[PDB]
This record gives sequence, C-alpha cells and structure tokens, in this order.
Amino acid sequence: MDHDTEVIVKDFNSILEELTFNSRPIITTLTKLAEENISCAQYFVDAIESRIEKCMPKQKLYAFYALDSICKNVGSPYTIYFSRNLFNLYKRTYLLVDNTTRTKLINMFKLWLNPNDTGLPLFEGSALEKIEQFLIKASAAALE
Repeated sequence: MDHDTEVIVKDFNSILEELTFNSRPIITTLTKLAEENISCAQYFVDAIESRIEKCMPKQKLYAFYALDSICKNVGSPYTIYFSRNLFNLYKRTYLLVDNTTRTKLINMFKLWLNPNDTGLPLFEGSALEKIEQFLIKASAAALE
C-alpha cells in the first residue's frame, strides 16, 4: 500500500466513521469515491464489512445502505467482492439488531432481486437463496 493508496483509504475510513445515521451526502460521497478509485476496491470492501461487524445495531444498517448504493450505482467489482461474505454478513447482523431494523433489512433484500427494474439479481443467486431460507426460518419471509 503506497502513499496515494494509503491516503485515499484513510480518507474513506474517516468518512465512514461519521456514518452514525442515514446520511445521503455521505453515502453519495462514498459511492463517488468507490467509482473514482476502483483500484482501492478491496480496501473499501474490508472497511465497510469491518464497520458493520464492529458498530452498534442501528449503525450497522447505514453501513449496509452504503454497500447497497455502491452496488446499485457503481456495480462491478463491488457486487462480486460483497457476494463472497454477504450471507454471513447479513445473517450475523440480522441476529444482533432490533426488529424495526430487521424490516428495513428485509425490504433492502427484496430490491436486490430486481434492482432498477433490470430484471436481473444484484448479487450471486446463491447468496440470495441462502438469505431467503434464513428469513423463512426466522418467520420473516413467506414459505415459498
């Protein structure tokens, strides 16, 4: 991680640390940084997942909204990287947050099935199937 890379990554991390509520300007700014610095894609992904793992219940959702915005507006390679840990990330988060936050996690998932009316799933079909099965077992989605 050279100089320029370390500067950019450190800045992304500082901005992410201010995401304590549903901030549109911060989410859009992180989205623009992701689109303009694809070379640092992997560090941005690690930063977002670590944030989700370490912060309080409420704040876990907004970090997930940053992930959602980047994946819907920028697309690859972010959609591919996040697909790798999406199930474990979503499940562990769901099991550690309140029920109102859970309905918002559920609606976010629904739009992942048909984003921007494209008719094509946002993430790997497998991750999404596992999440749906988890939701059914948690009485959060209708059985078939």
